[PDB]
Amino acid sequence: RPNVLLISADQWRGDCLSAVGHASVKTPNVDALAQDGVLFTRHFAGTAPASPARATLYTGLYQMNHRVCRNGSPLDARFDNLALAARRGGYDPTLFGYTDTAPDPRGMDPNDPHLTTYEGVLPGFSARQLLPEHEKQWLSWLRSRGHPEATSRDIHIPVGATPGEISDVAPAYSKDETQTAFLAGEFIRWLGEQDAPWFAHVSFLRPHPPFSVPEPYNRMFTPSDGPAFARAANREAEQAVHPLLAFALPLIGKDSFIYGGEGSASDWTSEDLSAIRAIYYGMIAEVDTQLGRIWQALKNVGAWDDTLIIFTSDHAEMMGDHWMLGKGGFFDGSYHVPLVIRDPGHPGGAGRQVERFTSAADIFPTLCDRLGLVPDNHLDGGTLVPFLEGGEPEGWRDAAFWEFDFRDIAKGEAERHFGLKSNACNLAVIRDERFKYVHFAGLPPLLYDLAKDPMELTNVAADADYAAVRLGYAEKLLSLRAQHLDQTLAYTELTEKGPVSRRP
Amino acid sequence: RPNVLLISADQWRGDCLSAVGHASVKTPNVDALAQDGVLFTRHFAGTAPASPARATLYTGLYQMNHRVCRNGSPLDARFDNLALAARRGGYDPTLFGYTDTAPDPRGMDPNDPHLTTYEGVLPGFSARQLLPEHEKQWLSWLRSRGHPEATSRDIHIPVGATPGEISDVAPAYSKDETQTAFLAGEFIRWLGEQDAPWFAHVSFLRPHPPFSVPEPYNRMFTPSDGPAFARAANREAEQAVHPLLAFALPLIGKDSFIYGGEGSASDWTSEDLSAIRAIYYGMIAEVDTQLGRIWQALKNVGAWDDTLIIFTSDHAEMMGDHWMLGKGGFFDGSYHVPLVIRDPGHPGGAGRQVERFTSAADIFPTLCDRLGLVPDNHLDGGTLVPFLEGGEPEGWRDAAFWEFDFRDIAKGEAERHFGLKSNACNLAVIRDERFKYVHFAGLPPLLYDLAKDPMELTNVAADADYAAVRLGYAEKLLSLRAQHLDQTLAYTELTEKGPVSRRP
Ligand SMILES: [Cl-]
Ligand SMILES: [Cl-]
Ligand SMILES: [Mg+2]
Ligand SMILES: [Mg+2]
Repeated sequence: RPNVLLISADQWRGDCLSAVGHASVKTPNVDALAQDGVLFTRHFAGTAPASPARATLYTGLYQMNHRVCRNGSPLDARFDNLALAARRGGYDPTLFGYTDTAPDPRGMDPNDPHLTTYEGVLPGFSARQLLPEHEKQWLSWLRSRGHPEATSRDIHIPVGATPGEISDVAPAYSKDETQTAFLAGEFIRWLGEQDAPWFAHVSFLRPHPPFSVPEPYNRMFTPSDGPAFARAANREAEQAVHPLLAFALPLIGKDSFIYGGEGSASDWTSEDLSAIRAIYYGMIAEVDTQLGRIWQALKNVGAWDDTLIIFTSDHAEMMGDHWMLGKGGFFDGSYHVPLVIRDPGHPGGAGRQVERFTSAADIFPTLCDRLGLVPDNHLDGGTLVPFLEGGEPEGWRDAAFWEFDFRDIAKGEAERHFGLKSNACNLAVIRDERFKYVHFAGLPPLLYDLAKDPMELTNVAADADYAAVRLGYAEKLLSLRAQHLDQTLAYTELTEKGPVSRRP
Repeated sequence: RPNVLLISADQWRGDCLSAVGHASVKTPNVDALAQDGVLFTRHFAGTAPASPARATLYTGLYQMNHRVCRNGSPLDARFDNLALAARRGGYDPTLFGYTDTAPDPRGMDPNDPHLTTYEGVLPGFSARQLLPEHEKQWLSWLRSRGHPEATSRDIHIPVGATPGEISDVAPAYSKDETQTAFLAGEFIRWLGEQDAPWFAHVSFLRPHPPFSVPEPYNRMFTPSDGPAFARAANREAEQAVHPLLAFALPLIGKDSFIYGGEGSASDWTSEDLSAIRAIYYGMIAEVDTQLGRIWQALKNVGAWDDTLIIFTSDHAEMMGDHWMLGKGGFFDGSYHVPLVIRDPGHPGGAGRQVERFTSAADIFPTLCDRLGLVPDNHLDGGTLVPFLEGGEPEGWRDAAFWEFDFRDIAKGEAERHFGLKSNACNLAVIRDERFKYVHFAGLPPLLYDLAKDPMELTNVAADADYAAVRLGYAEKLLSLRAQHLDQTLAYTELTEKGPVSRRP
């Protein structure tokens, strides 16, 4: 019955929405969706980076169940997902962009090109417009628009600017020529062809790096603007808190954030990071405008009040916090993501803001509930429908839970550095309103008193006065571990009258 | 190349072997196997009751991975096991007795009789002689031996004795007519037909209850004999230690231990339990005799020095300890099991006794190593081959690990009583030489100082002086949970050159 529109925009911070009180950041179209919908203020990714993070999103599972530890980790073919379930509800789930699903290699022919990347399409989606890392479909679209220069990703370098340098200058393409504008247009054309209830997933790359954007967004924000950075006085002191920080922070490269970047991101100053943030803030504004354009096209076709809109991000961005750029680790900056759900079918909950901890694992259970679908296996998340109704679900979680795995199957760098097996190269986070407890399978734990230290700069795990707090969170995490074991078959019992099952 | 003989005898205590220094118990044939083999002194079941315990044994997985929680919990069809692997090594794995495998109901026709019981056969085994709970095959064999009275399981009631009463009188059948004597004979006939390397699993019911045995075993031991019972002064003080004990202990029924038993086992006195133990000790002797008959049969055909023998039990028996009878819970009595491996291929370890912690989860990895087989998925156990070689494996575990789940899918009794969801009706045990830490997903934890309290009667979890010990074991258990997550696909990374994998 309703149309479903799942919109994701990569690497977008949960605190970077004007609707949540950001000083600098301007998100009017997200705000507009939240005015008529439910905004989730404590929404966390299941994990990081893109492939592990998206496996939570699409399967409704914690990394302890989906087992997608890194970009390139296969996702078991046994797992149900929102695309496959959508089809059991009579929809044809359609993709615009990417899912970053490494397929299950088992049984697949060794010569199959699908075995060579993590940039595969999630089973169940029908691809209308694909757009991988190579962006060849966008480049060819630019060529058809009068850009014979659009022959490579080099087109991302701002006009006249030095390759690999932070620049406020706009690239050769316009604001109506970004990958965002391209994908939105492709969605809008497809939307025009619809004559029945539709299911679409639009996956925008931006505000994910390279950090370059056309006019006006490039200069829309001043480097001096923006909130304080949640960081230690210096990089050395920051890294001294935990072995993982000492290992990971020096390895962050410039190439990952600026097109043509060379060397360590450690060579960028507080000023350089502030300049990057100004561009990032503009990039968020560019995606927001495109969302407005999507809202209008929905109204124009008369879909607006028949469409369940879910806007979110896979994982977020550190953006200078803790002298870091990118995703991964255990800090809030990398995991706290936006979530705005506009359900015209539940007007009761319109205008509301939810302060209960929510997970990316909750999206698939929400869709199942709302669309009257039954998942084919255990799910880790819970339905958000009671929050959309304007109420609160019974037995809801009281802390955010997420995981991060830093194993290296291909090169074994982290394993050699730490002197650990690949199965001990991980952490689990339990985070509520007062504390953050990080447990590492093979490194020391971390405990942050968010009341005293909201910036997470003081590890109090070894302080004797926090010993009982540390023990409490360790045992809470132990119950979470035990409760989230796979219940796919464990909720069934074979009796004399045949199988008997329980509903979660 | 070698023959494989996996022998299991249900509900046999690890301390009940004369080779380990038991005062009363007489196990000469197990001792004889151990004299020429490796005996494992700290061997623990992966879990209990029979179906959960056997899933660890056959799949080399901890319950956190196989998810077989209760008798009736399905075992996922995706899992590899010692019988499927044996076929990949050119063997025809043959079964005598039972595996207690509830099949994966998915895709199976709802009218299939296999969906009505947990007493299914493990995939990969070819059944030579089946013997389920109904024992109809043994009853018909008795009829053919001149027992027209053998028309029902009533034949287990001792001659003249009152049904449901502890009796040291022998039943109508002889020592050469037990289920043990029947199955051993069937194995011996099959053994004679072998002309190539063979793979057999002989699964004996005894010393599992009803506690009745023919002459001489019935009176071979005096109730007054036997070691001290590891129990509190009374049942009430026992049950007061933990909510699970207060729930479970009153529910133990007489029918589960004596044929025709009625009412609670709480109505049995210290004397009654000592009488039951005397019969149990005799039942162990009856099984040991049949092992000697098997060892002779192997010598007679010339297989003895070409056969890898693995003798063990699925789980143990409480046998009066903690005022309990049967299996389940968290006490040692229910999980410490025998393990004797005779490998003629490794004479370098013969006569040896191993004191490191071993698991039922280690059997399948051991067979894979020894027989040059590769498992099709992640395994939780480790190869015991380095111990058979006469050495020690590098990076072996410092503590025994086991789990127990008490959910009730069919009736929901435990769930209602405790006010817990089915996913929270479980515990995990971490047990070393000095401490036992039992964490419950939804009940209070337990901490036993085995150095001061080897009988497990004093819970010190709440004592402020043990706070750091409690924290240490909680974080150690957290590390295990993270390391034992499914690595089937997580040890693979999809690269430009295709898949790249790591070996555990
Ligand atoms: Cl600032
Ligand atoms: Cl062979
Ligand atoms: Mg991403
Ligand atoms: Mg058993």
